[PDB]
Amino acid sequence: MAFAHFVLVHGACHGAWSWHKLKPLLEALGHKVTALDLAASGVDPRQIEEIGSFDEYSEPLLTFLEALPPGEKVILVGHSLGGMNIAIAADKYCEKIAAAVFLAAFLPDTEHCPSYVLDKYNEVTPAENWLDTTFFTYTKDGKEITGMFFGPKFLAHKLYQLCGPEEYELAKMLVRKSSLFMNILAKRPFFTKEGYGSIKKIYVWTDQDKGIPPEFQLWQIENYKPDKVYKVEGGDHMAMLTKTKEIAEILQEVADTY
Ligand code: PRO
Repeated sequence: MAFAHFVLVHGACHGAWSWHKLKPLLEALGHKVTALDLAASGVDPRQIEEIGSFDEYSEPLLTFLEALPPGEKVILVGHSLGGMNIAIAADKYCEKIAAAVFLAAFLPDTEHCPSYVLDKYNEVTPAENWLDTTFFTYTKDGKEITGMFFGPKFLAHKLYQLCGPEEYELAKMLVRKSSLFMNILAKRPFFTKEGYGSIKKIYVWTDQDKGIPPEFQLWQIENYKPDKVYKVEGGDHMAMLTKTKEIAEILQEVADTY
């Protein structure tokens, strides 16, 4: 077995706490694991209204990677919206990335604008699917930004539907306001082929994700073919909680390969 340094990156409205089952298992196998709160997430002291762009939302990840000592590489693991953050990170620090794992995540490309897969996602996602999610607007650095805050039924039905009530309760207690920064992402420079396009990419898709359905995950793969693909059967959106052991086995193979 090869020793790797995994950096686990949560998705919208969530935090490092999402990784609380997987991180100890990876460490027991002997790896180094970092689980970050993105800006205004988890117990990060900022609120979403102070965040003016996806790059600021990603600041803890970029800051962590800037402090990596020379020669150290990491394996990024991003879940859901976290796939966007690891694109931003790879484009500034690709020399520090052994590989990027996309766990039922958004997988942007270099050909179209960074918000491309988020645009496609919204065109194929019925608006009814958001249930009691609350949407809101704020202004930052002169820009109007639309945020969202997952509600209890959305969480129950779309993200946690295969989780026990003890994990679901943690979500009701801990989810915070977030944003996709979609109009900010529309005016952003594309992801570069030299940076983000260079790093090796693994996609792990889930067969019961009712937040990002498998057909959309598969479309993303077709749109931007990654170096390796894995399938986790029986994983809901929160597959690091319902299929923890499966994912750890996959990440061991990745670390053994890259
Ligand atoms: O990042 C996440 O977890 C959210 C869930 C639905 C769409 N993306």
